[PDB]
Amino acid sequence: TPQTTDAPAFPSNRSCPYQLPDGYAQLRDTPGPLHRVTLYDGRQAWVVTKHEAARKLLGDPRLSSNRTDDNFPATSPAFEAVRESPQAFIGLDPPEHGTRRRMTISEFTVKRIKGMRPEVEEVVHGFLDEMLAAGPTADLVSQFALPVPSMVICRLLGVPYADHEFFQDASKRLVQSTDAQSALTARNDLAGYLDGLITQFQTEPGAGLVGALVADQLANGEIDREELISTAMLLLIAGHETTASMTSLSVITLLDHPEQYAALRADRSLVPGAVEELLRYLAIADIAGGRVATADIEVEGQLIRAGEGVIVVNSIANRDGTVYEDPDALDIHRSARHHLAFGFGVHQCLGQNLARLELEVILNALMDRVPTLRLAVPVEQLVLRPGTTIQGVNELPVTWHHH
Ligand code: HEM
Ligand SMILES: CC[C@H](C)C(=O)O[C@H]1CCC=C2C=C[C@H](C)[C@H](CC[C@@H](O)C[C@@H](O)CC(=O)O)[C@H]21
Repeated sequence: TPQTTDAPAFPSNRSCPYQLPDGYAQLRDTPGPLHRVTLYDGRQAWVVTKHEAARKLLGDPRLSSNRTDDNFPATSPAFEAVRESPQAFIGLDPPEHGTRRRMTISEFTVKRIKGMRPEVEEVVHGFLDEMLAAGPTADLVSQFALPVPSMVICRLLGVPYADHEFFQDASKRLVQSTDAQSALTARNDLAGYLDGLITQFQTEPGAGLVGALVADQLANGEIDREELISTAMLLLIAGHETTASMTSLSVITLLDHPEQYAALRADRSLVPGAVEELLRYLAIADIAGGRVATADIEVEGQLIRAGEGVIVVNSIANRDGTVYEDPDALDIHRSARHHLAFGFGVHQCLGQNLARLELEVILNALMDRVPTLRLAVPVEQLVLRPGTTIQGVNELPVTWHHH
Protein backbone atom coordinates (compact mmCIF):
# COMPACT_ATOMS: atom_id res chain seq x y z
CA THR A 1 0.00 0.00 0.00
CA PRO A 2 1.29 3.61 -0.39
CA GLN A 3 3.37 4.63 2.61
CA THR A 4 2.41 8.33 2.85
CA THR A 5 1.30 9.32 6.35
CA ASP A 6 -0.12 12.56 7.77
CA ALA A 7 2.30 12.66 10.73
CA PRO A 8 5.85 12.16 9.40
CA ALA A 9 8.66 10.95 11.62
CA PHE A 10 10.45 13.58 13.67
CA PRO A 11 13.24 14.65 13.81
CA SER A 12 15.08 14.59 10.48
CA ASN A 13 18.86 14.86 10.15
CA ARG A 14 20.58 17.58 8.16
CA SER A 15 22.64 16.72 5.07
CA CYS A 16 24.17 20.07 4.20
CA PRO A 17 25.10 21.76 7.50
CA TYR A 18 23.24 24.96 6.59
CA GLN A 19 20.13 23.63 4.84
CA LEU A 20 16.90 22.38 6.35
CA PRO A 21 16.47 18.60 6.18
CA ASP A 22 14.16 17.75 3.28
CA GLY A 23 11.44 16.67 5.70
CA TYR A 24 11.68 20.06 7.40
CA ALA A 25 11.41 22.13 4.22
CA GLN A 26 8.20 20.18 3.57
CA LEU A 27 6.56 21.06 6.90
CA ARG A 28 7.64 24.66 6.36
CA ASP A 29 5.72 24.79 3.08
CA THR A 30 2.41 23.27 4.21
CA PRO A 31 -0.13 25.99 5.04
CA GLY A 32 -1.13 26.11 8.62
CA PRO A 33 0.94 26.80 11.67
CA LEU A 34 0.79 23.32 13.22
CA HIS A 35 1.57 19.88 11.82
CA ARG A 36 1.37 16.39 13.28
CA VAL A 37 4.53 14.29 13.58
CA THR A 38 5.45 10.91 15.06
CA LEU A 39 8.20 10.78 17.65
CA TYR A 40 10.61 7.90 18.15
CA ASP A 41 8.25 6.11 20.56
CA GLY A 42 5.29 6.10 18.16
CA ARG A 43 3.55 8.90 20.02
CA GLN A 44 2.23 11.73 17.83
CA ALA A 45 3.08 15.38 18.40
CA TRP A 46 2.57 18.93 17.14
CA VAL A 47 5.34 20.95 15.51
CA VAL A 48 5.00 24.68 14.97
CA THR A 49 6.09 25.72 11.50
CA LYS A 50 5.41 29.48 11.24
CA HIS A 51 7.21 32.45 12.75
CA GLU A 52 4.29 34.38 14.23
CA ALA A 53 2.78 31.16 15.60
CA ALA A 54 6.04 30.01 17.18
CA ARG A 55 6.40 33.49 18.67
CA LYS A 56 2.87 33.34 20.11
CA LEU A 57 3.06 29.80 21.50
CA LEU A 58 6.43 30.45 23.15
CA GLY A 59 4.73 33.30 25.01
CA ASP A 60 1.61 31.26 25.84
CA PRO A 61 1.44 30.21 29.53
CA ARG A 62 -0.57 27.09 28.62
CA LEU A 63 2.52 25.39 27.15
CA SER A 64 4.62 23.97 29.98
CA SER A 65 8.37 23.31 29.97
CA ASN A 66 8.01 20.60 32.66
CA ARG A 67 10.08 17.70 31.35
CA THR A 68 9.05 15.26 34.10
CA ASP A 69 5.51 15.34 32.70
CA ASP A 70 4.71 11.99 31.12
CA ASN A 71 3.40 13.73 27.99
CA PHE A 72 6.49 15.85 27.39
CA PRO A 73 7.61 15.13 23.79
CA ALA A 74 10.90 13.31 24.27
CA THR A 75 12.60 13.05 20.89
CA SER A 76 15.13 10.32 21.77
CA PRO A 77 15.88 7.60 24.35
CA ALA A 78 18.85 9.62 25.67
CA PHE A 79 16.29 12.21 26.78
CA GLU A 80 15.18 10.13 29.70
CA ALA A 81 18.37 11.11 31.52
CA VAL A 82 17.18 14.69 31.90
CA ARG A 83 13.58 13.59 32.46
CA GLU A 84 14.34 11.69 35.64
CA SER A 85 16.93 14.17 37.06
CA PRO A 86 16.24 17.24 39.23
CA GLN A 87 15.29 20.07 36.90
CA ALA A 88 17.26 23.19 36.10
CA PHE A 89 15.14 26.29 35.59
CA ILE A 90 14.92 25.57 31.84
CA GLY A 91 12.47 22.83 32.87
CA LEU A 92 10.52 25.03 35.30
CA ASP A 93 7.44 27.20 34.81
CA PRO A 94 6.48 30.52 36.38
CA PRO A 95 6.59 31.37 39.20
CA GLU A 96 9.41 28.88 40.07
CA HIS A 97 11.31 29.60 36.86
CA GLY A 98 11.78 33.24 37.82
CA THR A 99 13.24 32.84 41.30
CA ARG A 100 15.79 30.32 40.01
CA ARG A 101 16.72 32.31 36.90
CA ARG A 102 17.13 35.49 38.96
CA MET A 103 20.06 33.84 40.80
CA THR A 104 22.12 33.53 37.61
CA ILE A 105 21.35 36.77 35.75
CA SER A 106 23.83 39.15 37.41
CA GLU A 107 26.62 37.51 35.39
CA PHE A 108 24.82 37.78 32.04
CA THR A 109 23.71 41.44 31.75
CA VAL A 110 24.82 43.63 28.84
CA LYS A 111 26.99 45.66 31.22
CA ARG A 112 28.87 42.61 32.49
CA ILE A 113 29.10 41.05 29.05
CA LYS A 114 30.39 44.21 27.37
CA GLY A 115 33.21 44.57 29.91
CA MET A 116 34.30 40.97 29.34
CA ARG A 117 35.42 41.97 25.83
CA PRO A 118 39.15 42.30 26.76
CA GLU A 119 39.22 38.88 28.42
CA VAL A 120 37.48 37.15 25.50
CA GLU A 121 39.86 38.75 23.03
CA GLU A 122 42.73 37.40 25.14
CA VAL A 123 41.40 33.82 25.16
CA VAL A 124 40.75 33.66 21.42
CA HIS A 125 44.10 34.99 20.21
CA GLY A 126 45.74 32.78 22.84
CA PHE A 127 44.34 29.58 21.34
CA LEU A 128 44.94 30.77 17.77
CA ASP A 129 48.61 31.53 18.50
CA GLU A 130 48.98 27.96 19.74
CA MET A 131 46.97 26.56 16.82
CA LEU A 132 48.86 28.48 14.12
CA ALA A 133 52.26 27.69 15.66
CA ALA A 134 51.70 23.93 15.51
CA GLY A 135 50.99 24.41 11.82
CA PRO A 136 48.45 22.96 9.44
CA THR A 137 46.51 20.99 9.38
CA ALA A 138 44.26 21.57 12.36
CA ASP A 139 40.96 20.23 13.65
CA LEU A 140 39.16 23.48 14.42
CA VAL A 141 36.90 21.67 16.93
CA SER A 142 39.29 20.34 19.57
CA GLN A 143 41.90 23.07 19.13
CA PHE A 144 39.80 26.24 18.90
CA ALA A 145 36.01 26.13 18.68
CA LEU A 146 35.60 24.06 21.85
CA PRO A 147 38.41 25.37 24.12
CA VAL A 148 37.52 29.06 23.68
CA PRO A 149 33.97 29.01 25.17
CA SER A 150 34.97 26.36 27.70
CA MET A 151 37.64 28.66 29.14
CA VAL A 152 35.29 31.66 29.18
CA ILE A 153 32.36 29.87 30.82
CA CYS A 154 34.64 28.26 33.43
CA ARG A 155 35.99 31.60 34.61
CA LEU A 156 32.40 32.81 34.81
CA LEU A 157 31.18 29.74 36.72
CA GLY A 158 34.32 29.29 38.80
CA VAL A 159 35.00 25.80 37.44
CA PRO A 160 38.78 25.21 37.27
CA TYR A 161 39.96 24.88 33.69
CA ALA A 162 42.55 22.40 35.00
CA ASP A 163 39.85 19.71 34.97
CA HIS A 164 38.95 20.60 31.38
CA GLU A 165 39.59 17.15 29.92
CA PHE A 166 37.15 15.53 32.34
CA PHE A 167 34.09 17.72 31.89
CA GLN A 168 34.52 18.41 28.16
CA ASP A 169 34.46 14.64 27.66
CA ALA A 170 31.41 14.15 29.89
CA SER A 171 29.60 16.96 28.06
CA LYS A 172 30.40 15.37 24.70
CA ARG A 173 29.03 12.00 25.80
CA LEU A 174 25.88 13.61 27.20
CA VAL A 175 24.87 15.74 24.20
CA GLN A 176 25.60 13.01 21.64
CA SER A 177 24.42 10.05 23.74
CA THR A 178 22.19 7.83 21.62
CA ASP A 179 20.90 5.49 24.34
CA ALA A 180 19.60 6.19 27.82
CA GLN A 181 22.38 4.21 29.51
CA SER A 182 25.16 6.35 28.04
CA ALA A 183 23.39 9.65 28.78
CA LEU A 184 22.80 8.82 32.45
CA THR A 185 26.41 7.74 32.93
CA ALA A 186 27.66 11.00 31.41
CA ARG A 187 25.28 12.96 33.63
CA ASN A 188 26.42 11.11 36.75
CA ASP A 189 30.08 11.75 35.92
CA LEU A 190 29.40 15.49 35.69
CA ALA A 191 27.11 15.63 38.73
CA GLY A 192 29.61 13.74 40.90
CA TYR A 193 32.34 16.16 39.86
CA LEU A 194 30.14 19.17 40.65
CA ASP A 195 29.10 17.82 44.06
CA GLY A 196 32.74 17.71 45.12
CA LEU A 197 33.24 21.25 43.85
CA ILE A 198 30.40 22.41 46.11
CA THR A 199 31.97 20.85 49.21
CA GLN A 200 35.31 22.39 48.24
CA PHE A 201 33.53 25.75 48.05
CA GLN A 202 31.94 25.19 51.46
CA THR A 203 35.45 24.86 52.87
CA GLU A 204 36.93 27.70 50.80
CA PRO A 205 34.60 30.26 49.24
CA GLY A 206 35.26 30.05 45.53
CA ALA A 207 35.02 32.55 42.72
CA GLY A 208 32.44 32.59 39.95
CA LEU A 209 28.71 32.04 39.93
CA VAL A 210 28.90 28.58 41.51
CA GLY A 211 30.99 29.89 44.39
CA ALA A 212 28.51 32.69 45.03
CA LEU A 213 25.52 30.32 44.88
CA VAL A 214 27.19 27.90 47.32
CA ALA A 215 28.10 30.63 49.79
CA ASP A 216 24.74 32.40 49.69
CA GLN A 217 21.65 30.62 48.36
CA LEU A 218 22.78 27.13 49.40
CA ALA A 219 23.82 28.27 52.89
CA ASN A 220 20.32 29.71 53.47
CA GLY A 221 18.44 26.72 52.06
CA GLU A 222 16.91 28.62 49.16
CA ILE A 223 18.23 26.10 46.64
CA ASP A 224 18.72 22.36 46.98
CA ARG A 225 22.27 21.10 46.61
CA GLU A 226 21.11 18.82 43.77
CA GLU A 227 19.29 21.72 42.10
CA LEU A 228 22.53 23.72 42.21
CA ILE A 229 24.28 20.79 40.50
CA SER A 230 21.72 20.80 37.68
CA THR A 231 21.88 24.58 37.23
CA ALA A 232 25.69 24.66 37.08
CA MET A 233 25.56 21.66 34.76
CA LEU A 234 23.12 23.41 32.41
CA LEU A 235 25.22 26.58 32.22
CA LEU A 236 28.41 24.56 31.78
CA ILE A 237 27.20 22.40 28.88
CA ALA A 238 25.26 25.25 27.28
CA GLY A 239 28.20 27.61 27.72
CA HIS A 240 30.43 25.14 25.81
CA GLU A 241 28.42 23.23 23.29
CA THR A 242 26.36 25.93 21.57
CA THR A 243 28.98 28.61 20.86
CA ALA A 244 31.37 25.92 19.61
CA SER A 245 28.90 24.51 17.07
CA MET A 246 28.06 28.04 15.93
CA THR A 247 31.78 28.60 15.38
CA SER A 248 32.31 25.40 13.39
CA LEU A 249 29.10 25.66 11.35
CA SER A 250 29.49 29.41 10.77
CA VAL A 251 32.94 28.53 9.42
CA ILE A 252 31.71 25.79 7.07
CA THR A 253 28.94 28.14 5.97
CA LEU A 254 30.98 31.32 5.47
CA LEU A 255 33.34 29.39 3.20
CA ASP A 256 30.52 28.09 0.98
CA HIS A 257 29.41 31.72 0.41
CA PRO A 258 32.80 33.28 -0.35
CA GLU A 259 31.50 36.60 -1.73
CA GLN A 260 29.75 37.57 1.50
CA TYR A 261 32.85 36.59 3.48
CA ALA A 262 35.03 38.91 1.38
CA ALA A 263 32.63 41.75 2.18
CA LEU A 264 32.72 40.72 5.84
CA ARG A 265 36.53 40.86 5.88
CA ALA A 266 36.39 44.31 4.26
CA ASP A 267 33.86 46.09 6.52
CA ARG A 268 34.01 44.98 10.14
CA SER A 269 30.94 47.15 10.83
CA LEU A 270 28.87 44.34 9.25
CA VAL A 271 30.03 41.64 11.69
CA PRO A 272 27.26 42.20 14.30
CA GLY A 273 24.70 41.88 11.50
CA ALA A 274 26.26 38.75 10.04
CA VAL A 275 26.18 37.26 13.54
CA GLU A 276 22.39 37.75 13.75
CA GLU A 277 21.88 36.34 10.26
CA LEU A 278 24.12 33.36 11.02
CA LEU A 279 22.05 32.70 14.16
CA ARG A 280 18.81 32.88 12.18
CA TYR A 281 20.21 30.77 9.34
CA LEU A 282 21.94 27.98 11.26
CA ALA A 283 19.52 27.66 14.22
CA ILE A 284 21.65 25.00 15.93
CA ALA A 285 19.15 24.23 18.68
CA ASP A 286 15.86 23.32 16.95
CA ILE A 287 15.20 20.67 19.61
CA ALA A 288 15.00 23.28 22.36
CA GLY A 289 11.33 23.99 21.60
CA GLY A 290 9.74 21.27 23.71
CA ARG A 291 6.47 21.99 25.51
CA VAL A 292 3.35 20.18 26.72
CA ALA A 293 -0.07 21.82 26.71
CA THR A 294 -1.72 22.13 30.12
CA ALA A 295 -4.97 23.34 28.53
CA ASP A 296 -6.74 23.45 25.20
CA ILE A 297 -5.22 26.10 22.92
CA GLU A 298 -6.72 27.37 19.66
CA VAL A 299 -4.32 28.44 16.90
CA GLU A 300 -5.89 29.52 13.59
CA GLY A 301 -8.70 27.02 13.76
CA GLN A 302 -6.47 24.17 14.92
CA LEU A 303 -6.87 22.75 18.41
CA ILE A 304 -4.09 21.65 20.74
CA ARG A 305 -5.65 19.62 23.57
CA ALA A 306 -4.49 19.49 27.18
CA GLY A 307 -1.83 16.79 27.33
CA GLU A 308 -0.46 17.06 23.80
CA GLY A 309 3.18 17.67 22.99
CA VAL A 310 4.30 20.66 20.93
CA ILE A 311 7.77 21.22 19.47
CA VAL A 312 8.48 24.78 18.39
CA VAL A 313 11.16 24.19 15.74
CA ASN A 314 12.95 27.53 15.55
CA SER A 315 14.89 26.49 12.43
CA ILE A 316 11.67 26.17 10.40
CA ALA A 317 10.12 29.34 11.85
CA ASN A 318 13.37 31.17 11.06
CA ARG A 319 12.79 30.09 7.43
CA ASP A 320 9.37 31.78 7.25
CA GLY A 321 9.28 33.55 3.89
CA THR A 322 6.69 36.04 5.13
CA VAL A 323 9.18 37.58 7.59
CA TYR A 324 12.54 37.02 5.84
CA GLU A 325 12.53 37.68 2.09
CA ASP A 326 13.99 34.58 0.41
CA PRO A 327 14.49 32.81 3.77
CA ASP A 328 16.76 30.00 2.57
CA ALA A 329 19.25 32.59 1.24
CA LEU A 330 22.10 33.59 3.54
CA ASP A 331 22.27 37.40 3.40
CA ILE A 332 24.56 39.09 5.93
CA HIS A 333 23.02 42.43 4.89
CA ARG A 334 19.43 41.43 5.63
CA SER A 335 17.62 42.57 8.75
CA ALA A 336 17.49 39.33 10.75
CA ARG A 337 15.52 41.01 13.57
CA HIS A 338 12.95 38.98 15.56
CA HIS A 339 14.51 35.59 14.80
CA LEU A 340 13.87 32.69 17.17
CA ALA A 341 17.27 30.95 17.40
CA PHE A 342 17.38 32.01 21.07
CA GLY A 343 13.69 31.43 21.76
CA PHE A 344 11.19 33.97 23.01
CA GLY A 345 9.40 34.80 26.22
CA VAL A 346 10.44 33.88 29.72
CA HIS A 347 12.78 31.06 28.63
CA GLN A 348 14.61 33.23 26.11
CA CYS A 349 18.27 32.21 26.07
CA LEU A 350 20.07 33.55 29.13
CA GLY A 351 23.43 33.54 27.38
CA GLN A 352 22.54 35.16 24.05
CA ASN A 353 24.65 38.30 24.43
CA LEU A 354 27.60 36.28 25.69
CA ALA A 355 27.10 34.10 22.61
CA ARG A 356 26.91 37.16 20.36
CA LEU A 357 30.08 38.55 21.96
CA GLU A 358 32.01 35.30 21.49
CA LEU A 359 31.07 34.86 17.82
CA GLU A 360 31.81 38.51 17.00
CA VAL A 361 35.26 38.31 18.63
CA ILE A 362 36.02 34.86 17.20
CA LEU A 363 35.15 35.88 13.63
CA ASN A 364 37.15 39.12 13.64
CA ALA A 365 40.04 37.13 15.09
CA LEU A 366 39.83 34.46 12.38
CA MET A 367 39.80 37.19 9.71
CA ASP A 368 42.78 39.04 11.13
CA ARG A 369 45.06 36.09 11.74
CA VAL A 370 44.03 33.26 9.42
CA PRO A 371 42.56 35.22 6.45
CA THR A 372 43.63 32.26 4.27
CA LEU A 373 41.77 29.69 6.39
CA ARG A 374 39.98 27.07 4.29
CA LEU A 375 38.76 23.53 4.81
CA ALA A 376 41.06 20.51 4.42
CA VAL A 377 38.30 18.19 3.15
CA PRO A 378 35.37 18.91 0.85
CA VAL A 379 32.20 19.80 2.71
CA GLU A 380 30.51 16.60 1.40
CA GLN A 381 32.80 14.48 3.63
CA LEU A 382 32.07 15.99 7.05
CA VAL A 383 30.00 13.85 9.42
CA LEU A 384 26.99 15.79 10.67
CA ARG A 385 25.39 15.28 14.07
CA PRO A 386 21.85 13.88 13.88
CA GLY A 387 18.72 15.94 14.44
CA THR A 388 18.21 14.59 17.98
CA THR A 389 20.97 16.78 19.50
CA ILE A 390 22.50 20.21 18.90
CA GLN A 391 23.52 20.80 15.29
CA GLY A 392 27.15 20.58 14.38
CA VAL A 393 30.11 18.67 13.08
CA ASN A 394 32.19 16.57 15.43
CA GLU A 395 35.43 17.10 13.46
CA LEU A 396 36.65 19.89 11.17
CA PRO A 397 40.07 19.65 9.49
CA VAL A 398 41.20 23.02 8.07
CA THR A 399 44.37 24.55 6.61
CA TRP A 400 46.00 27.87 5.77
CA HIS A 401 49.14 29.59 4.49
CA HIS A 402 51.98 28.55 6.83
CA HIS A 403 54.47 31.27 7.85
C1 HEM B 1 25.52 30.02 21.11
C2 HEM B 1 24.32 29.70 20.61
C3 HEM B 1 23.06 29.47 21.50
C4 HEM B 1 21.87 29.08 21.03
C5 HEM B 1 21.53 28.77 19.56
C6 HEM B 1 20.95 28.99 22.15
C7 HEM B 1 19.63 28.61 22.07
C8 HEM B 1 18.74 28.60 23.12
C9 HEM B 1 17.31 28.41 23.02
C10 HEM B 1 16.54 28.19 21.70
C11 HEM B 1 16.78 28.46 24.25
C12 HEM B 1 15.27 28.32 24.57
C13 HEM B 1 14.93 27.10 25.43
C14 HEM B 1 13.42 26.99 25.58
O1 HEM B 1 12.69 27.95 25.23
O2 HEM B 1 12.95 25.93 26.06
C15 HEM B 1 17.88 28.69 25.18
C16 HEM B 1 17.82 28.81 26.56
C17 HEM B 1 18.90 28.93 27.43
N1 HEM B 1 20.24 29.06 27.09
FE1 HEM B 1 20.91 29.38 25.19
N2 HEM B 1 21.63 29.35 23.29
C18 HEM B 1 22.93 29.66 22.93
C19 HEM B 1 23.92 30.06 23.80
C20 HEM B 1 23.90 29.95 25.17
C21 HEM B 1 25.02 30.21 26.03
C22 HEM B 1 26.43 30.65 25.55
C23 HEM B 1 24.63 30.02 27.29
C24 HEM B 1 25.58 30.20 28.49
C25 HEM B 1 25.13 30.28 29.74
C26 HEM B 1 23.23 29.61 27.28
C27 HEM B 1 22.38 29.29 28.33
C28 HEM B 1 20.99 29.14 28.26
C29 HEM B 1 20.05 29.06 29.37
C30 HEM B 1 20.41 29.11 30.87
C31 HEM B 1 18.81 28.93 28.87
C32 HEM B 1 17.49 28.79 29.66
C33 HEM B 1 16.91 30.13 30.12
C34 HEM B 1 15.58 29.88 30.77
O3 HEM B 1 15.06 28.74 30.65
O4 HEM B 1 15.04 30.80 31.43
N3 HEM B 1 22.83 29.59 25.95
N4 HEM B 1 19.05 28.77 24.45
C1 LIG C 1 19.72 14.95 25.01
C2 LIG C 1 20.65 15.97 24.40
C3 LIG C 1 20.70 17.29 25.13
C4 LIG C 1 20.51 17.15 26.63
C5 LIG C 1 19.74 18.29 24.53
O1 LIG C 1 19.11 18.13 23.53
O2 LIG C 1 19.71 19.45 25.26
C6 LIG C 1 20.92 20.16 25.67
C7 LIG C 1 22.16 19.73 24.87
C8 LIG C 1 23.16 20.84 24.71
C9 LIG C 1 22.51 22.07 24.18
C10 LIG C 1 21.39 22.48 24.73
C11 LIG C 1 20.86 23.74 24.27
C12 LIG C 1 19.62 24.11 24.55
C13 LIG C 1 19.07 23.63 25.85
C14 LIG C 1 19.92 24.24 26.96
C15 LIG C 1 19.17 22.09 25.84
C16 LIG C 1 18.19 21.56 26.90
C17 LIG C 1 18.57 20.24 27.58
C18 LIG C 1 18.93 20.27 29.05
O3 LIG C 1 17.83 19.76 29.81
C19 LIG C 1 20.17 19.43 29.36
C20 LIG C 1 20.34 18.97 30.81
O4 LIG C 1 21.60 18.38 31.00
C21 LIG C 1 20.24 20.11 31.82
C22 LIG C 1 19.96 19.54 33.19
O5 LIG C 1 19.14 18.64 33.30
O6 LIG C 1 20.56 20.02 34.14
C23 LIG C 1 20.66 21.68 25.80
